[PDB]
Amino acid sequence: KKPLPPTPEDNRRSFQEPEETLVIALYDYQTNDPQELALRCDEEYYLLDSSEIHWWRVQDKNGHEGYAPSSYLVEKS
Repeated sequence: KKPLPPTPEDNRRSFQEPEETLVIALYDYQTNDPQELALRCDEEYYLLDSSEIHWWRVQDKNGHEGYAPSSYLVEKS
């Protein structure tokens, strides 16, 4: 139905992470589905359910309800 697409190779270190539920996930994920707002690479993640080892869920603060995946995401702390 919908596997995981290819991703960029820029992962290196972390950044901050003192926030509460919000984090970062600096990754340029490509996505147009209005259910999962794509991802740029800035502090725009909130929940991020790790339940899925590839398709998480998140609710940014500006209703940017994206669903950051695991491959296009891996930059926090």
